[PDB]
Amino acid sequence: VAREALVDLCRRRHFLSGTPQQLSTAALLSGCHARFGPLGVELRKNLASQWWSSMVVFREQVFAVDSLHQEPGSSQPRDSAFRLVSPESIREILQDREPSKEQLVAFLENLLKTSGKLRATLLHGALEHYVNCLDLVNRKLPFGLAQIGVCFHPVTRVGEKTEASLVWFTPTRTSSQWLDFWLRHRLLWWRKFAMSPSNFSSADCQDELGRKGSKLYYSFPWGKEPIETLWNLGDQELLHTYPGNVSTIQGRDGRKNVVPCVLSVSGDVDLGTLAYLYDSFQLAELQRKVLKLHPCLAPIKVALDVGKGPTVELRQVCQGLLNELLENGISVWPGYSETVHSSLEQLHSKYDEMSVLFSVLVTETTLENGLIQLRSRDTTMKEMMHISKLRDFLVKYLASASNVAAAL
Amino acid sequence: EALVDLCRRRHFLSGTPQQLSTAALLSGCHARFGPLGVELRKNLASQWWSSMVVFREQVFAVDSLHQEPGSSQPRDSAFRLVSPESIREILQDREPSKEQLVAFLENLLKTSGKLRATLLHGALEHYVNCLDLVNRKLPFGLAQIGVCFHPVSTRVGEKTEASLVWFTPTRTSSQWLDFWLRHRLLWWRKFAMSPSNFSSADCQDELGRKGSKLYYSFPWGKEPIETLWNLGDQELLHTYPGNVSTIQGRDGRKNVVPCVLSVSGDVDLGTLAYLYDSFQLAENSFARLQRKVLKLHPCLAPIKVALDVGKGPTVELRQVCQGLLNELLENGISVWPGYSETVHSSLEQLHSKYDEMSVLFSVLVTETTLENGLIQLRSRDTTMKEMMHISKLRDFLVKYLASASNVAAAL
Amino acid sequence: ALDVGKGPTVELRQVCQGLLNELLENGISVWPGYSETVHSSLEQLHSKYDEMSVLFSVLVTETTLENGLIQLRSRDTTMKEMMHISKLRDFLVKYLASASNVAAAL
Amino acid sequence: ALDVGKGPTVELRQVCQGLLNELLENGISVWPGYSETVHSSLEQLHSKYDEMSVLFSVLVTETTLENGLIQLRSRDTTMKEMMHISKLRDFLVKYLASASNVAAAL
DNA sequence: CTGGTAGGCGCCTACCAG
DNA sequence: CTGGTAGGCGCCTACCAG
DNA sequence: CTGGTAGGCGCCTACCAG
DNA sequence: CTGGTAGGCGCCTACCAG
Ligand code: NA
Ligand code: NA
Repeated sequence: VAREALVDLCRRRHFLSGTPQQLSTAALLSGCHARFGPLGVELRKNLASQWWSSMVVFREQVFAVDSLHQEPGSSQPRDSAFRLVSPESIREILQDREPSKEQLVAFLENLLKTSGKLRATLLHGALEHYVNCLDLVNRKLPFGLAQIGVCFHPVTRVGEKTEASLVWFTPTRTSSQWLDFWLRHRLLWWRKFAMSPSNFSSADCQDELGRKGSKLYYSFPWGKEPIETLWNLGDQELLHTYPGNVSTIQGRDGRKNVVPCVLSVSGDVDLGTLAYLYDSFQLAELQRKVLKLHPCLAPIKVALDVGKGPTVELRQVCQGLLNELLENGISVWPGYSETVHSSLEQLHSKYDEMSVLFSVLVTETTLENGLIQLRSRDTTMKEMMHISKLRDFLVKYLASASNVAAAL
Repeated sequence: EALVDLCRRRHFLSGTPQQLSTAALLSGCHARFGPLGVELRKNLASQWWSSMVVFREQVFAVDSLHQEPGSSQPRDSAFRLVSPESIREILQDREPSKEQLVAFLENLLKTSGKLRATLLHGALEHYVNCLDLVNRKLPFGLAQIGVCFHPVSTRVGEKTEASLVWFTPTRTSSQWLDFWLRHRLLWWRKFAMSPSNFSSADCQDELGRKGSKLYYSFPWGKEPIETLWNLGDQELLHTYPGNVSTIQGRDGRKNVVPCVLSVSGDVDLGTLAYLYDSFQLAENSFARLQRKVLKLHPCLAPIKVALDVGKGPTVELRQVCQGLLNELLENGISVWPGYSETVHSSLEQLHSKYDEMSVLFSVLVTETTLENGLIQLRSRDTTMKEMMHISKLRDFLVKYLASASNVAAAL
Repeated sequence: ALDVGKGPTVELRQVCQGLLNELLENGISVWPGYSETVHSSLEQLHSKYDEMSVLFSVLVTETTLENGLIQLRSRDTTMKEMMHISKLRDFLVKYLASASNVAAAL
Repeated sequence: ALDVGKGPTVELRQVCQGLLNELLENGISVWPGYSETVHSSLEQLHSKYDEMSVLFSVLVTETTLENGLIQLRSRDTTMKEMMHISKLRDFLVKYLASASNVAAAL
């Protein structure tokens, strides 16, 4: 009942996309379809932008890495990674010449041995770029490699999920404290944008080899779902990536040459986007459906609309106002450009369901004294302010909101 | 080539020397870019999204999977996605026959999914959902930046594609295609040192559909970096078979089935183009001497400022750099923390490194800075040094990047 | 501003006339410093043009008669640069077109 | 002079507005006749521009929205010509430059 | 305050002959 | 086809209701 | 393993050369 | 100007007995 209204709202306002069968909980968690619509892409884009800011830009010695979605194939038993086969190579044996029974078995056997596979994590990409980045940092430990990309997980169907990975290379001497540092840092990052930060929790975990780690969860209406995993992998994966002389992969821990310990920090950006959508849905006031996404994450910051007055002159004021806001990094919904006229009540409900932070109305009064009508999403309050002050207000509001979360 | 050697030394590119050849870089069979190359491509994708989505009317974002539904097209060369468990279910469960093996390969060629080659179908499948968003008002567009997969003469290569699928009535289809062609070519040239190396040429497909391709003049010859097509309405009807009323748009007051325009650019090859375009053999002083310097456009240069310390108390100097680094980062200015490096470098060694890394400005904090607040500022393009108060550095950089972003908008 | 350096003054000033004519035909104001016959040092000449707000100073020398390279000096940066005399017109029209569009945004 | 013909006035005025901005940025004086709301026949409109000594009259029509062709009328010869709208800027700049170079030879 | 509406008059579409 | 008016069409103000 | 000094280690500033 | 360097003295490492 309540969970059905949110997905219906996100589908109506184009946060999500797909048929009703693809909008179920199990279908959204699998990731077997393009889950997000235009608003959902921009929200995830703002979520990935905030991740990159707090994990790369303002972090010391964290660098970017690019890796292919494909990894070299091998014959490890039960790898489950989908293999990449050329359709011409299959047609090159069924149409070129008449094959034999023994030749067909060798073709399927060579497929499991040589064909590439889709990546499941971004860990291997960072391990393969470790040596190249080691020269960049002058072999000074610690440092990290970060990347945001789509990974592939088996579900007969294939699922795609956007992973935000940070692979931290640290000495074993301080490996436990860096793992604890990132754990507290990642959990504060999820909670600073949340209306109910208590729904984001953490729990320790171990793998088969007893390596200690921790996972982050969000409390969905059906239960907790893991959104981020942190692992203390040690130095096992790094030695297998570079077999041979360890001197080529040894880092400098102050004055000691040590093979570094690898920390894997992997977060689900797609599932986190759904988490904030559930976190933002609240019924307030007479009840109203309003999504209160954090101002740094809300895809649309301001909406421009016209009221009573000369339509040509009013749209010219909106066009110039839209350009000034876009030139200052403020996303604008050009409601004035829509040919379908809407009432203020219908307009306020649409923008509240689209998580639009502020609604602006340009009227004939604006053409006389320059005053526009400003409506807040969170407080429903209307107020009159001069159009020349709108840019500074929105810029300072977004700057203030981004800095309140930093102190938390 | 001295540039590929330079880009590998400064971590614009990555890979062994065998995969750093021309044919290997064009195939895209390996992760080509290093940390600086990723940031350059990221700034190129940001500038693309700004001039193609943000400041364009009725252009919206679209997300699509890397997989497309499989079918039995004979001319389809896209790599297929096969479950490895289904392969072991026929080679290990029971002893198969020849008829069972052929039926397995035939069923996979008809049902197994395939990796996408373009972003066109992803926008076509989201056309109806976005048509309701615009209240059926034509024209509008769907844009997406993602990695596509291309077969290589078997190995498979990956290339980042910046796609814009424009839905417009056929009445104005030819003029919208000409509009985007001029807009894309001006976008490439505004960041280029030699804009004449970016050219355009008309082309046609198998069915005679008119289009245009953009090229960059690499040292070995022109290479296509962007393709524009006037596809008509063929792909849109095959995507939505049935009643055309569900896909009809509003051309002013007339309900018509829109014409599809595809604008796809190669982001990976475009970064290689700007790396070749930025390399020049300038001279810091002809009469005491050439220098290898990459003059990437300020909007594209991955590192805007570099911070280093000079003579003076190292503790106090690094505290000033840390506070200065935070102020620049908080204002969207990328900073290279050269002061945090433990290896000491001379100014000449430091100037050549920052020039090869295309760092726009080099700042040196010295004992003088602790006395009167003056830092040393060096320009990448002119190699000139200047004393400037540290309180004015942020304003100078944000206005320099603002000016640079405004001449390119006027060109 | 156009001036001559070391070399035969007759042939160097003839090159300056053709260069001045090409610049005037493209709307570029030129100070014919080469036509002045009084003795002047480079320090006095640079101080004169910098105080007259001359954007660029060009010097035609015996090198220009051999390979076509002239000496270009910037007012703002005092930086000297060697460029071919045939490319001077393109450099000036692009620099002046850029400055008008830098201030057009502000 | 810029004017609109048969077709959606709103769409045609947007094309004329963008064409006027490109011509003004290249030093070409434009008469924005498209901004007038009162109807005037082509005969009445051409007689006004001839009396105003307007060198060329341009007409943006529905055909311009389809293939980009505009109608160009010369003042001296009263001849109509169809040319692509992207070539109007290059044509006017060279025509004005040619007239100035022919008069310089007199 | 806000939306639904009726109607005068100028702007604009598109008739409709050559 | 093309271009001139005839005439349809939508903007804007004012009144009203809830 | 713990802690208090003994002793090494690196910062800082004058020279010197190119 | 700038880089290479030598050395006095306080900061810091890590000796080395309990
Ligand atoms: Na009509
Ligand atoms: Na010690």
